[PDB]
Amino acid sequence: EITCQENLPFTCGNTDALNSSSFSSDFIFGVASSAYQIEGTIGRGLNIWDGFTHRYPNKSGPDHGNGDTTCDSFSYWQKDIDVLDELNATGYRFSIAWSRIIPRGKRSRGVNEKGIDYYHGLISGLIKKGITPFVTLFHWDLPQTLQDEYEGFLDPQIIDDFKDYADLCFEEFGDSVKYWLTINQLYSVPTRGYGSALDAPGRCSPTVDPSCYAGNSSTEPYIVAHHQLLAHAKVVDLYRKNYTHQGGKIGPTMITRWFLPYNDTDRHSIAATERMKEFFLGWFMGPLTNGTYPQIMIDTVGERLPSFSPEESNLVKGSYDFLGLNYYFTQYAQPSPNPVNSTNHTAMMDAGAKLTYINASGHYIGPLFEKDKADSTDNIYYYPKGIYSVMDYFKNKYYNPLIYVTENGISTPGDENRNQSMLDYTRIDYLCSHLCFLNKVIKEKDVNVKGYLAWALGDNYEFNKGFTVRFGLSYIDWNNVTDRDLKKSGQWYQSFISP
Amino acid sequence: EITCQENLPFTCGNTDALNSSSFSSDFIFGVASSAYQIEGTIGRGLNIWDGFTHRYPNKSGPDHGNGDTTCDSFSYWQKDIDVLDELNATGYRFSIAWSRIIPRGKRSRGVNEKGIDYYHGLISGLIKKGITPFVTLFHWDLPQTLQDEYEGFLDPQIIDDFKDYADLCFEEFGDSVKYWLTINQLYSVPTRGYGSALDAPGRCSPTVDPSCYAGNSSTEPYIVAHHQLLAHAKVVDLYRKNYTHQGGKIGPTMITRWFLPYNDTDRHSIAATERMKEFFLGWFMGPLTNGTYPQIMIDTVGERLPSFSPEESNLVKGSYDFLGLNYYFTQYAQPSPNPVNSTNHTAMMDAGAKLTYINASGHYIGPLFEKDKADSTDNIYYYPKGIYSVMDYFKNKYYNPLIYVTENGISTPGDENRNQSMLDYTRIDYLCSHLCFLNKVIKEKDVNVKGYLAWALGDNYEFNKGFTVRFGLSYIDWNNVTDRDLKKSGQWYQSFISP
Ligand SMILES: *[C@@H]1O[C@H](CO)[C@@H](O[C@@H]2O[C@H](CO)[C@@H](O[C@@H]3O[C@H](CO)[C@@H](O)[C@H](O[C@H]4O[C@H](CO)[C@@H](O)[C@H](O)[C@@H]4O)[C@@H]3O[C@@H]3OC[C@@H](O)[C@H](O)[C@H]3O)[C@H](O)[C@H]2NC(C)=O)[C@H](O[C@@H]2O[C@@H](C)[C@@H](O)[C@@H](O)[C@@H]2O)[C@H]1NC(C)=O
Ligand SMILES: *[C@@H]1O[C@H](CO)[C@@H](O[C@@H]2O[C@H](CO)[C@@H](O[C@@H]3O[C@H](CO)[C@@H](O)[C@H](O[C@H]4O[C@H](CO)[C@@H](O)[C@H](O)[C@@H]4O)[C@@H]3O[C@@H]3OC[C@@H](O)[C@H](O)[C@H]3O)[C@H](O)[C@H]2NC(C)=O)[C@H](O[C@@H]2O[C@@H](C)[C@@H](O)[C@@H](O)[C@@H]2O)[C@H]1NC(C)=O
Ligand SMILES: *[C@@H]1O[C@H](CO)[C@@H](O[C@@H]2O[C@H](CO)[C@@H](O[C@@H]3O[C@H](CO)[C@@H](O)[C@H](O)[C@@H]3O[C@@H]3OC[C@@H](O)[C@H](O)[C@H]3O)[C@H](O)[C@H]2NC(C)=O)[C@H](O[C@@H]2O[C@@H](C)[C@@H](O)[C@@H](O)[C@@H]2O)[C@H]1NC(C)=O
Ligand SMILES: *[C@@H]1O[C@H](CO)[C@@H](O[C@@H]2O[C@H](CO)[C@@H](O[C@@H]3O[C@H](CO)[C@@H](O)[C@H](O)[C@@H]3O[C@@H]3OC[C@@H](O)[C@H](O)[C@H]3O)[C@H](O)[C@H]2NC(C)=O)[C@H](O[C@@H]2O[C@@H](C)[C@@H](O)[C@@H](O)[C@@H]2O)[C@H]1NC(C)=O
Ligand SMILES: *[C@@H]1O[C@H](CO)[C@@H](O[C@@H]2O[C@H](CO)[C@H](O)[C@H](O)[C@H]2NC(C)=O)[C@H](O)[C@H]1NC(C)=O
Ligand SMILES: *[C@@H]1O[C@H](CO)[C@@H](O[C@@H]2O[C@H](CO)[C@H](O)[C@H](O)[C@H]2NC(C)=O)[C@H](O)[C@H]1NC(C)=O
Ligand SMILES: *[C@@H]1O[C@H](CO)[C@@H](O)[C@H](O)[C@H]1NC(C)=O
Ligand SMILES: *[C@@H]1O[C@H](CO)[C@@H](O)[C@H](O)[C@H]1NC(C)=O
Ligand SMILES: *[C@@H]1O[C@H](CO)[C@@H](O)[C@H](O)[C@H]1NC(C)=O
Ligand SMILES: *[C@@H]1O[C@H](CO)[C@@H](O)[C@H](O)[C@H]1NC(C)=O
Ligand SMILES: *[C@@H]1O[C@H](CO)[C@@H](O)[C@H](O)[C@H]1NC(C)=O
Ligand SMILES: *[C@@H]1O[C@H](CO)[C@@H](O)[C@H](O)[C@H]1NC(C)=O
Ligand SMILES: *[C@@H]1O[C@H](CO)[C@@H](O)[C@H](O)[C@H]1NC(C)=O
Ligand SMILES: *[C@@H]1O[C@H](CO)[C@@H](O)[C@H](O)[C@H]1NC(C)=O
Ligand SMILES: *[C@@H]1O[C@H](CO)[C@@H](O)[C@H](O)[C@H]1NC(C)=O
Ligand SMILES: *[C@@H]1O[C@H](CO)[C@@H](O)[C@H](O)[C@H]1NC(C)=O
Ligand SMILES: *[C@@H]1O[C@H](CO)[C@@H](O)[C@H](O)[C@H]1NC(C)=O
Ligand SMILES: *[C@@H]1O[C@H](CO)[C@@H](O)[C@H](O)[C@H]1NC(C)=O
Ligand SMILES: O=C1O[C@H](CO)[C@@H](O)[C@H](O)[C@H]1O
Ligand SMILES: O=C1O[C@H](CO)[C@@H](O)[C@H](O)[C@H]1O
Ligand SMILES: [Zn+2]
Repeated sequence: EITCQENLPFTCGNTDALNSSSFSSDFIFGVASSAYQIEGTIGRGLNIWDGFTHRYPNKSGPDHGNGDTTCDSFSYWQKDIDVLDELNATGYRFSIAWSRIIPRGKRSRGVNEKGIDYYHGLISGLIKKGITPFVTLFHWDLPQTLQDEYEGFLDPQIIDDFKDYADLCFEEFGDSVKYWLTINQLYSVPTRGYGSALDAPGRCSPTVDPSCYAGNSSTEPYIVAHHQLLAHAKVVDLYRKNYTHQGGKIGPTMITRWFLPYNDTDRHSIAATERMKEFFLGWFMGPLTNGTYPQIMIDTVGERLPSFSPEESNLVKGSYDFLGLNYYFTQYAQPSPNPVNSTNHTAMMDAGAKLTYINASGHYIGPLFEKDKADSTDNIYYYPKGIYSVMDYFKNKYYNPLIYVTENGISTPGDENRNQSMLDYTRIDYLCSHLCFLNKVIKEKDVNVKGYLAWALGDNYEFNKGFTVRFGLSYIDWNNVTDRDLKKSGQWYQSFISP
Repeated sequence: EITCQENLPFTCGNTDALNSSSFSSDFIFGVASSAYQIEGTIGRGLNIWDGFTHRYPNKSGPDHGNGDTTCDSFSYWQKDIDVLDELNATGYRFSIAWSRIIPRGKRSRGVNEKGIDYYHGLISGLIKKGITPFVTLFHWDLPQTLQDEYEGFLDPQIIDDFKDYADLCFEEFGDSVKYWLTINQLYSVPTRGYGSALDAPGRCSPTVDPSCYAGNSSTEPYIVAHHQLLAHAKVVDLYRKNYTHQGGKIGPTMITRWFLPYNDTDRHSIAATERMKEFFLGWFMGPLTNGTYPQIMIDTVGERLPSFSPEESNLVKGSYDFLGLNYYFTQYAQPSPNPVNSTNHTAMMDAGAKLTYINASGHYIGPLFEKDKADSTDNIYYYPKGIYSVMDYFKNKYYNPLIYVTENGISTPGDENRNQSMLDYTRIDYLCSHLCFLNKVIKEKDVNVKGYLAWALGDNYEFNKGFTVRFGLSYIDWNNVTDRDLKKSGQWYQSFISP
């Protein structure tokens, strides 16, 4: 019988008690990254994260930091491989920058053969060290041209452009890459890119944020989510019909959270909690397992929710060989009004729920996950058991999928000095506490989880935060980015992997 | 009788001997700038100088500097006005960033009303201080979307997109702006952007520079020049047919140089010198005054030189109310082979001339203009009399045009410290020596020159050089860009203006 801790202090950092041998022998362990965050703009065209961070600098991070140079994994990809080799990692999740291989967005406009060669060299170097690539086709960095031509995922033109890009990636890399991810965290671009305008492209309703260049927070998140599902499904169809000879697998990436009632004896809170599961997970998992949105969304969102045609429904239903599930934290849910006629209405208000990290009797859900210096009441707290609850729910509700945990990790402040940043015991605690629960859910519930990829290989540009936080298991000095030095977390993960 | 110096030392910095009263009372004196160089990316979409400087960082400057933040004239436009007010300047030449008012390039895709308001506030603040705006519609910063859609000025689609952009600028600002410039220095984008790939967009033949993403240095400069002439002419037609009620004037900007024979008793050198005038100036002045390219270009360039249809010829011929002439230096010309079959052939080799600053008997043409630390044999030298020769030639060869000198200036090293940078006596010498010759040519040859705009108002991002050189008459500290402090040159120019 496995026991896992939920509260500080944790003791799971002792590899005598928890290590890779705790898991099945074929389980994959590694880390993850994304192209905008690590490569730099050298050698590629511009994308909407270049556009957004330059047009709206105060939304790029408090330091106005961006991915222009970052850790220069364009130049130093071999040092990333060296980190992985040092870890004895068996998987690496990275993303291809669409603007690096098709700068002009539409494939017929030409390919960047030097960009293709960059990924070929990376992929070959990973395989040569025994590392299995998990490659994300689209980690948010859409070519700027496509956003300016037709507003990217707001328009159905995105489907064919995304299909032709994927085709190119399968053609060029699929003989070596056997695990593909389509779109990073389905929920994020519709809500943050088109709803609150915290993320690129930065669209919203005028009274939500006067700085947005255009948008409608109440309708656009649904149109964009719809198109993401259709673009994903068209790419999976292409992969499974035209690249079956490669013997690989493909799936979407979901952002997962667990949700608990703010007040677990109040029926209103309990109902808000179940609504959250449907609005947050079901928005995409409904269509991916059934070809339809959840009925509560159909009922609430009404005319704002697009419909799938019978053909589209069939294309989207079952459009995965696995699910890449990112997991970071859990929230409590309580009821909140949905003012659909307010000029500041957003799609996120349609779930009729307010989300917190503290419940009605004052309990904070778990240890500190992210301190918010402008407002401490907005600090984020984590909950190790949420990864068990999420995996169990996916097995039970969503037809026992094959799952890879594609991201899991925690930041530490960018204000810390190098010595403090290297002594990242809070990261060891976060990672081990989640891995204990992950092993427990695989053993107790038989969830088909086959790998884990911690976020992040090394320090990088963090969406929305610049360089003001660090998520790496290896440290990077912003005054000289060549080296990636394992932190205490990296050193612990090395021992967990090869105990 | 006016005497002007050609060699150091100069004595024209004494305002008792040369000042604004030397010139006609209505003559305009000011300074110039350009949007990419001064504004920053805040509040605008991305353009090909963002694209090029980010994709090819070593071509942005030796320091990899770019226009991301620069002197932040988005925030500090009022400080620019304050510099001009301090100078008692009567003209300011600045450019509109197409990506600030039409981020998506094509007008039908929407306008950025906040961008329009930025220029309205600038324009109103200039007029309120008695400063006449001279506004450049296109100072190289093409929206990236247009370059990715159809390769910008490589395609004839540019004509209508440029026309619709100009229309917007005339509609919004023309009630206050009475001097418009279409395209900055016609010669530069075709040769440097599509020939040597030193400038955005960075196209060339593969063996000219392996880093170019695509191109053909032998044909593309001619196609791009052609389209520039057609786009310019369509915009002038639009202005003169639909905005005559505004009572303004419009013209192109030419980069001018004078050319002298490397050996002035050698017929081959003399012929190379006359070829240079035709290839450098005539390439555009031929079509602008006659609707046809020069016959030597027709003969040499053959099938690579596009033809104007009778309609196009008529549109381009006479398509100016004035000429904005930039002038910085002069070169000696000697013969050079034109290897049209070489894979590294460029359009610039078609003139059959090699250009130097030293003649056959070892004479350097004038004082140092730009030191080249990698190769001193590549130092640039200036020649004050060249501005007299250029203005005289334009009056004689090109039908006595109205002319405004739209740029004239000199850099000083970015390695100098603040005190050294403020003591910019070399700049006073450069500016006064050229102004002496300009007054002399207006008096002796009756050239219709009506204003002078020194380059630059303040230190900025310099195309190709980053922040490694400074051209301002006012200093900007890169660690805190708010202030613009008049240098000795600025202080001298103030006294020259109001002696
Ligand atoms: C898995 O996919 C199944 C479809 O392949 C889902 O079953 C379908 O569920 C829908 C309701 O969502 C049932 O459709 C209703 O059919 C009646 C009977 O003819 C309707 O009037 C009703 O339409 C009205 O309600 C709609 C909101 O639901 C409004 O949009 C519409 O304007 C009407 O006001 C609806 O009819 C649909 O109306 C909209 C049309 O565009 C659409 O094509 C039309 O079908 C439908 O009969 C049912 N199909 C089958 C084959 O059973 C299934 O839904 C789950 O199960 C069903 C039994 C219900 O309990 C659902 O509430 C529940 O979601 C879904 N499974 C999951 C878990 O989502
Ligand atoms: C100002 O614009 C005037 C036109 O409005 C120029 O005059 C025209 O000059 C052209 C030559 O450039 C004369 O055209 C020739 O006409 C004969 C007689 O019919 C031709 O065969 C000759 O064509 C051959 O040579 C061409 C290279 O010039 C090749 O491209 C072509 O394949 C032939 O091999 C040329 O005919 C032209 O051929 C190309 C067709 O596309 C074109 O439409 C056709 O006209 C032309 O007659 C003349 N027009 C008039 C009305 O005079 C004028 O040129 C200047 O003056 C003329 C007298 C010549 O001295 C030119 O050399 C000199 O440039 C130009 N002015 C300036 C200063 O450029
Ligand atoms: C968890 O949710 C539960 C269920 O909602 C909360 O318990 C309820 O709390 C209500 C107070 O918010 C109780 O109602 C009140 O009852 C007193 C005593 O009779 C009465 O004077 C009130 O005015 C009020 O009555 C309601 O008034 C509004 C009417 O529309 C409604 O019909 C009335 O019921 C309610 O009795 C109680 N329900 C139960 C099943 O216990 C619970 O609140 C916490 O515990 C209760 C016992 C009470 O001590 C609250 O102060 C305390 O906050 C909430 N838990 C937390 C931690 O917030
Ligand atoms: C400015 O250009 C002029 C005109 O080209 C240069 O003058 C010419 O310089 C040539 C040498 O480069 C002279 O030709 C030579 O004459 C000597 C004496 O007879 C003879 O031994 C040579 O081998 C050579 O002759 C040529 O050989 C090649 C044949 O194809 C051709 O037909 C022959 O002429 C030439 O006479 C001279 N022309 C004139 C009109 O003076 C001038 O060069 C400078 O001055 C000349 C006088 C001489 O001292 C050169 O050394 C000196 O560089 C050049 N000026 C500069 C500063 O480069
Ligand atoms: C978001 O886009 C929705 C739908 O286009 C707008 O909501 C609509 O408002 C128009 C004008 O009132 C209609 O009258 C509809 O009744 C209503 N439609 C639905 C489906 O709600 C909404 O106003 C607009 N939001 C903003 C901020 O532009
Ligand atoms: C530049 O583009 C020109 C014209 O398309 C190419 O020059 C041509 O080369 C093709 C193949 O040899 C032809 O055979 C032509 O005779 C010749 N045309 C002319 C007008 O010169 C040139 O090869 C190409 N340059 C590069 C570097 O791609
Ligand atoms: C690994 O952890 C297991 C418990 O899951 C423990 O029994 C085993 O001894 C540990 N392996 C090493 C080498 O410490
Ligand atoms: C941040 O930038 C936007 C312009 O992009 C502006 O609306 C807003 O005032 C700025 N925010 C703060 C808090 O200064
Ligand atoms: C499969 O590839 C073939 C050949 O290029 C093409 O005809 C077919 O449309 C492709 N697509 C899908 C998604 O099946
Ligand atoms: C608009 O929404 C903000 C946040 O969503 C909220 O604080 C405010 O009360 C709302 N105002 C109106 C008029 O509904
Ligand atoms: C920066 O880091 C690399 C790797 O440690 C080192 O070899 C190089 O000398 C350093 N560069 C400077 C300028 O300090
Ligand atoms: C790498 O992991 C394999 C598999 O568990 C193990 O046998 C090998 O010794 C490890 N290598 C190192 C250097 O830790
Ligand atoms: C200006 O220069 C002229 C010579 O061009 C001179 O005669 C006049 O006195 C000077 N004005 C002043 C105020 O020094
Ligand atoms: C500069 O960058 C280009 C890639 O954009 C590369 O071809 C070249 O080697 C670099 N130049 C130097 C001198 O290092
Ligand atoms: C003039 O503006 C009118 C009205 O918009 C339009 O019909 C005409 O095509 C325009 N163009 C030019 C360049 O004359
Ligand atoms: C190619 O041109 C470079 C510069 O234009 C020159 O140095 C070289 O000799 C040329 N090579 C050939 C093969 O023509
Ligand atoms: C920078 O310059 C402005 C203008 O001189 C000054 O007022 C401000 O205090 C300075 N900022 C810092 C941080 O030094
Ligand atoms: C500004 O220039 C005008 C025109 O020459 C002159 O009359 C006025 O005194 C000057 N102002 C200053 C402060 O120099
Ligand atoms: O889920 C995410 O979380 C990471 C941590 O916030 C972020 O850096 C990745 O790009 C993103 O996919
Ligand atoms: O001619 C120019 O010279 C200036 C000096 O090189 C440059 O900064 C301007 O942008 C350009 O128009
Ligand atoms: Zn940048």
